[PDB]
Amino acid sequence: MSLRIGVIGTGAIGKEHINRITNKLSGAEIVAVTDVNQEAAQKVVEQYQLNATVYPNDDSLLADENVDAVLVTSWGPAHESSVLKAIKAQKYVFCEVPLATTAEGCMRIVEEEIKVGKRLVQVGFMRRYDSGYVQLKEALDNHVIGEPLMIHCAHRNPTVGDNYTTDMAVVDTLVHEIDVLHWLVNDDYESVQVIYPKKSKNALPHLKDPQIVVIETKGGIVINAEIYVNCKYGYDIQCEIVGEDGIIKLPEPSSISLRKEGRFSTDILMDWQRRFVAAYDVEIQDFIDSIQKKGEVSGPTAWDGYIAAVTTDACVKAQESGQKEKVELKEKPEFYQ
Amino acid sequence: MSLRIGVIGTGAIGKEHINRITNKLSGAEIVAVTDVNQEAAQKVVEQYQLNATVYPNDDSLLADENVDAVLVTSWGPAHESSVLKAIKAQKYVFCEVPLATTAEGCMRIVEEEIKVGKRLVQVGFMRRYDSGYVQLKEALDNHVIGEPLMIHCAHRNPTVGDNYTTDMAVVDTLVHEIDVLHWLVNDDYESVQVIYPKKSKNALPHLKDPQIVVIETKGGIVINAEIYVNCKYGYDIQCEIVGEDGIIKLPEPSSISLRKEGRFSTDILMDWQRRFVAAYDVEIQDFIDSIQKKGEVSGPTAWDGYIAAVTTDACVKAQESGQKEKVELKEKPEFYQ
Amino acid sequence: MSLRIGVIGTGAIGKEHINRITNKLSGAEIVAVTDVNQEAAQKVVEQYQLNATVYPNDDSLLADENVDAVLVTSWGPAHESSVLKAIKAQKYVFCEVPLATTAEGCMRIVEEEIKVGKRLVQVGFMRRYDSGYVQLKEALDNHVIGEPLMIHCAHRNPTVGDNYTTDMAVVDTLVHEIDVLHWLVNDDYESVQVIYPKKSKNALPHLKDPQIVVIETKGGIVINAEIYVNCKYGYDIQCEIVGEDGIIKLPEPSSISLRKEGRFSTDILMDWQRRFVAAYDVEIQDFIDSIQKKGEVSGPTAWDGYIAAVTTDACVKAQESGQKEKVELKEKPEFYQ
Amino acid sequence: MSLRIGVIGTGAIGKEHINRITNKLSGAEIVAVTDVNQEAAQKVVEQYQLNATVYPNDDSLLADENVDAVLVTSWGPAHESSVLKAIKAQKYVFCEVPLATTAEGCMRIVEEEIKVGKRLVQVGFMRRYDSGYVQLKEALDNHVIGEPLMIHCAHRNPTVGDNYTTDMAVVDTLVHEIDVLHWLVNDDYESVQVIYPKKSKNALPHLKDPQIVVIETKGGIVINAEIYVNCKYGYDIQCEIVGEDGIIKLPEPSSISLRKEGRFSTDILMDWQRRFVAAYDVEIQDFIDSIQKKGEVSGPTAWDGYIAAVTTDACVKAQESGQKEKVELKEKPEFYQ
Ligand SMILES: NC(=O)c1ccc[n+]([C@@H]2O[C@H](COP(=O)([O-])OP(=O)(O)OC[C@H]3O[C@@H](n4cnc5c(N)ncnc54)[C@H](O)[C@@H]3O)[C@@H](O)[C@H]2O)c1
Ligand SMILES: NC(=O)c1ccc[n+]([C@@H]2O[C@H](COP(=O)([O-])OP(=O)(O)OC[C@H]3O[C@@H](n4cnc5c(N)ncnc54)[C@H](O)[C@@H]3O)[C@@H](O)[C@H]2O)c1
Ligand SMILES: NC(=O)c1ccc[n+]([C@@H]2O[C@H](COP(=O)([O-])OP(=O)(O)OC[C@H]3O[C@@H](n4cnc5c(N)ncnc54)[C@H](O)[C@@H]3O)[C@@H](O)[C@H]2O)c1
Ligand SMILES: NC(=O)c1ccc[n+]([C@@H]2O[C@H](COP(=O)([O-])OP(=O)(O)OC[C@H]3O[C@@H](n4cnc5c(N)ncnc54)[C@H](O)[C@@H]3O)[C@@H](O)[C@H]2O)c1
Ligand SMILES: O[C@H]1[C@H](O)[C@@H](O)[C@H](O)[C@@H](O)[C@H]1O
Ligand SMILES: O[C@H]1[C@H](O)[C@@H](O)[C@H](O)[C@@H](O)[C@H]1O
Ligand SMILES: O[C@H]1[C@H](O)[C@@H](O)[C@H](O)[C@@H](O)[C@H]1O
Ligand SMILES: O[C@H]1[C@H](O)[C@@H](O)[C@H](O)[C@@H](O)[C@H]1O
Repeated sequence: MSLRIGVIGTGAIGKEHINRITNKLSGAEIVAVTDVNQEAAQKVVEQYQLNATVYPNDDSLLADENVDAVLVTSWGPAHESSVLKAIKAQKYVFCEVPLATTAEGCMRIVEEEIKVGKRLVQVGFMRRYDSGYVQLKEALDNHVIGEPLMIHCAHRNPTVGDNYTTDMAVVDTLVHEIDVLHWLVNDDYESVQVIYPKKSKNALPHLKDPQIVVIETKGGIVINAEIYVNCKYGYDIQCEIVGEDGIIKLPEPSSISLRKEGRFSTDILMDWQRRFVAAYDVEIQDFIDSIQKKGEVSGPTAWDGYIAAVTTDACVKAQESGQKEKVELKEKPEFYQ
Repeated sequence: MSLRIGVIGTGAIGKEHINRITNKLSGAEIVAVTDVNQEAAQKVVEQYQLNATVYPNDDSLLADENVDAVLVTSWGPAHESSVLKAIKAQKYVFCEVPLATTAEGCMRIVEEEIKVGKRLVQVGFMRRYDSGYVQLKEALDNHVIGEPLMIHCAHRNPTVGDNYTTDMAVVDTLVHEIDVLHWLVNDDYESVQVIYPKKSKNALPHLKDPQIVVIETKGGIVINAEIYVNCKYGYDIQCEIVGEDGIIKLPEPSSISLRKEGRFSTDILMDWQRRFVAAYDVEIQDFIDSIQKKGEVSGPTAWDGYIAAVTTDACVKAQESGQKEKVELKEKPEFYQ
Repeated sequence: MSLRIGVIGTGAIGKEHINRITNKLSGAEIVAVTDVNQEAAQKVVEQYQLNATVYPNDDSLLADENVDAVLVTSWGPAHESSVLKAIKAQKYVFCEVPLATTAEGCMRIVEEEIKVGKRLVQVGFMRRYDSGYVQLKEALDNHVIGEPLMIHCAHRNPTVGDNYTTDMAVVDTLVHEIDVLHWLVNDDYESVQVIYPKKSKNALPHLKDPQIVVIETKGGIVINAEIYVNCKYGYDIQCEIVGEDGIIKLPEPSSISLRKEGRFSTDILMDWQRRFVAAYDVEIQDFIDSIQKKGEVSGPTAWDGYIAAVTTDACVKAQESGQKEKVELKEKPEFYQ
Repeated sequence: MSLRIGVIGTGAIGKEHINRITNKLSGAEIVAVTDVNQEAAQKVVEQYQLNATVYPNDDSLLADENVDAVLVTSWGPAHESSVLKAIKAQKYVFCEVPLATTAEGCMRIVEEEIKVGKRLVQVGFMRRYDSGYVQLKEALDNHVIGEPLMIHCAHRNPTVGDNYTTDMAVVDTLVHEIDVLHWLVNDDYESVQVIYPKKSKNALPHLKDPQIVVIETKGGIVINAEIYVNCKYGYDIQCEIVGEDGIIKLPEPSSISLRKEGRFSTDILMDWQRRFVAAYDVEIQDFIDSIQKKGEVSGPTAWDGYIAAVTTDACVKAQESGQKEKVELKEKPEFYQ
């Protein structure tokens, strides 16, 4: 008896989730899609031979009682709207980042879920299902390196478009680190501070690139985090955690080594999409399985999406100030531990 | 409209395929299982909450017209029997290695499939779906290193049981290399030759371990291949292909690096099962998808299973002779290219 | 016709230079040693079978006209005294770090050398002769990665003594990075800023360990630099330079890899002395050779020692202030380019 | 009081030893050189500003009582002549490989040294002084991986000249492995067997390239050894030793890693000379030091040179026969352990 899923937002990553659920995972199907370009969410239904109803809007989709779960995977701001609706409609919502564009918007969503008595919100912070990050998590839980003291990490991308702006670096990009990092160390962030190095020749004039970002936590962990999205050479994610008695570090994507013309190479990816393909799969599948065999969602909480929003805000605030901004977090509700 | 699958042989790897098809892949279900220990193939139906009929034997299972595909995943010799039946019953057969224990048994199976006009036989040589081996394949197809000249490889295992015998090394074990190697280089084997090094202290008395194995091909490619199944340190697969202008080499399983107490370590697996978990998944899924969207199977042919059998035989013949045995292969039928 | 060398300061590193010059390098000998513990200098002359005169003090040694070059390898704050003397005595001075303990003390030494018309001062910043750092230098000079934008680096040590204090971290330790880094990028430092993470359990109570240190340059290069001297696992130097179009990174000390008990290890050094043994050798030898075939010294200038002093000061100033200190450098004298 | 050294054979490697002893090592000088092109030896004495006598022949040089040690660095088949002379002249001989071109020629040289009562012969098998091979040696001596069972290794070179012939592969080239390998495992060779793979496009027509070479020892260790001297990509030495409980493997030459245009490279050498530069240095220096402080030579014995000769012969015998040749070794003289 499979899980009936409605996708709100048949975009490019909305299309990747539809294709994975259709042709790759187990125990779910797409029965309902709405888009704001109604013709596109009608191109998608034909393209993946779906048996789905095309709604003009989220409301008429959440209306349908066929659907017990929605993928929210449209624009960055048109999320908070759709999520809040689906919480009251008593459906299961998987929400792609961001949870909502504003810190309070996340808070309004937390409050709703608290009422509704059980977890229906999973935030699409896929890094927690990547095997690399799980091994890291594993070791830290086992105290392998003892108490964590520093973290060094990088999020690098070959080039970006004309539509890519100085804040997107802390909003669209550094956001995943922001999630995965505190997940790992089990601490709350206590201050951000941006620092701009020399501007890159590959960066457009309207964009500040690269940029370091330093983050203290309550415990005393210090994290410097490089974001450079015009690095030209590849898409590359790096994370090294120094602890009291040792160091653990994230792996490279598996590659065949080559020996040719003087050099001993491995391979570096160019397409951000390709880097996490398998964590997407594991992540959705866990949404499904966690529902059919538990009656609630499992992954990153709606609260975790709030911490992202607060800290993303702290960042963009230090981006234009050059100062050491703060991260104030409202008390963690009992509903969450 | 899903694919209805009958598993003949609810063993330990029969159980892994059932669990993957049930809870991990898309577009198939298990409706029919038979085992020779009828109570075990009744423990399995309860354990994975299946909706399946428990048959006393293959015949009564192939009888059922619910099932259009069988997993043959029981004993090593009780394969040739079940496969040949399912070819005449006009079902789709996925067969775990070996195809059949004897070289002619593979030949009897080829002849049957040739009649039946289309490919219904996929042999479970999973290495072709491991991302490592695909990258290797990719590079060779692109002539990256030019013409292949030598191959060095190893199949190593921590320890083995009392039931593990000197021939199983070339039959159960070196068999995958034997498949994947000629797949890659696109050549037929022309001679084997075993060579025994000093016996290991970890090997039991009744077993010869390690052993090198040298294989020429028609083209002139030379392959030495180490098999050491009491290596004690881990399960480890290595393959390096030297060519005219360069060298390509298989990767290590992804690992987090650690720095602690003098050493800079990564991690090595202990459980042969864990090494290929993802190629199993991709492999089954491709059986399914290749059927529902093509009306035939895709992967390794029944012919490829024959080449395994001939060459496995050539080996065990050189195992007890100490001589340079030959590999004679009947002409490749037009039905196959 | 060999080079006649006087060692002022027959300490433990004074002794290593004496042993290398005696039994390892070419074209020089020790003919004169003074120490402040006069008995230790006589026991040294006997230990390495030298043909040398034991002076009571630097002055009587610089007096001797046998000697045309001195190694100053005495207790730290003793350097400025001895160097200034040897500049007026018109000898060649090789000075171990620091050049002098105070920024102006370096300035007094610069002014003296400017008068004396030729370079007689080489500062013992050996990192410039390590093959790793030379390869880095090479690449940057060839614009391989284009314009440098960031640098990440680490200086880690297993444990330290009771005599090791919170400033020694920026004075004895981070000092080599401070030299080698601006050498590489060809830029002057423009600001330091210390940041203290959680204190380590391996650090004594009187010591702040670890600590990050952030350094901007004039050009815009940003450098974070970790110093952790109770890291427990080994002695380890790391330096990664990110540029506009690529990344270059320093190597590990050569090691044999091992496969044993689950892990795939290389080796990490424990003794800070062992890490640079071969740069010391190359460095002294270049002092010698550069003299006998040029009539002046070659390596790091007395000026470069001044930049270390200014910047070392900037650091210890930001160490106790928690603020973003500045690095003001007097104009580079024409005598130096 | 330095060591007075006569070089017989002022060739290209004769010249490298002269330059190292003159300008790089400690406690020795060149006072006497002879060459068969007498004009080349006079031009050498001028080039390196030596204080040396130019003899017309070895005899008149060994005549001189100034010299107490000779480097024999002359054309290959010229060695046996000069060495035997210098043994009777009672001088110290450092002999570059080969010791002598024929197996009995080595035997004649062993017999002479046995009479003369002390070791004056050091064979120039430098691999024993390379830090890699020393680490390997170290581990094996400590039983890290337990009992050695197999060895895989490779000697690869970019391209060779027109003067490079199918036997030089086992004579000039595989000879160093032949020495270093039995040194390491502490065993005598018991059989060789050549095997030719597909001929390379980079190899000239008159040369068979690559070639495998399989060597059993008495103990049961099996060694396959690849020689490919037109591999085109670099000069590359690889050696992996598999043992009962683990695997140890030789390192790569230290390199800076680069990230650029899709790839994560290190560097591979092109010039065979550059690979061992530091083992040459350590090797000569140990000749010197071992003499001045022991009154005999230390390194590889004249016996070890004989084992190379026997085994080199065994190989070239299996090179043209395609058969499994044998290695018969006369009893090891008590003079040698
Ligand atoms: N977690 C990750 O690593 C990751 C990766 C990529 C994208 N994303 C996120 O996914 C979301 C979409 O990403 P994209 O790059 O595919 O964007 P996209 O432009 O392809 O998708 C937006 C689509 O949604 C539609 N739309 C907007 N508002 C809607 C609404 N209220 N109801 C129905 N349809 C609506 C638009 O017509 C458009 O087709 C973004 O929030 C982005 O941040 C996350
Ligand atoms: N491709 C691979 O890497 C790989 C890995 C593991 C196992 N295998 C293969 O899978 C097969 C089974 O492996 P296993 O280790 O799980 O063995 P197993 O002992 O667990 O499975 C055998 C089972 O089949 C049953 N059986 C025997 N003949 C039967 C028949 N004719 N009809 C129905 N049931 C029958 C037995 O009762 C038993 O339960 C073997 O051929 C083995 O070589 C392949
Ligand atoms: N650059 C490097 O790689 C490096 C490495 C290690 C040490 N050092 C530095 O080198 C210097 C010496 O180090 P060390 O470990 O040998 O010190 P040490 O304490 O072991 O020895 C110093 C010796 O010099 C003598 N001495 C002090 N002042 C003197 C003077 N004015 N005249 C004559 N003798 C005097 C002392 O009696 C003592 O015997 C220090 O500044 C140290 O920090 C540099
Ligand atoms: N072990 C190693 O790492 C290593 C490395 C390179 C070369 N080698 C070997 O060293 C030897 C010399 O190599 P090379 O490259 O210098 O050779 P080369 O051809 O460049 O020079 C040989 C020189 O010695 C002279 N000579 C020959 N016979 C003589 C004799 N009887 N008396 C005096 N002079 C004589 C020649 O005139 C010539 O000038 C060869 O056997 C070579 O294979 C060993
Ligand atoms: O949202 C994505 C992604 O998270 C990366 O930060 C960046 O490489 C992409 O260009 C961006 O659009
Ligand atoms: O069939 C398996 C496998 O293919 C391996 O060769 C070996 O490690 C196992 O023990 C064997 O039983
Ligand atoms: O450069 C070194 C290094 O920092 C060591 O950690 C310290 O013990 C030494 O005193 C110093 O000279
Ligand atoms: O040891 C070397 C090596 O094998 C080179 O490939 C060869 O050119 C030299 O002649 C030989 O001495």
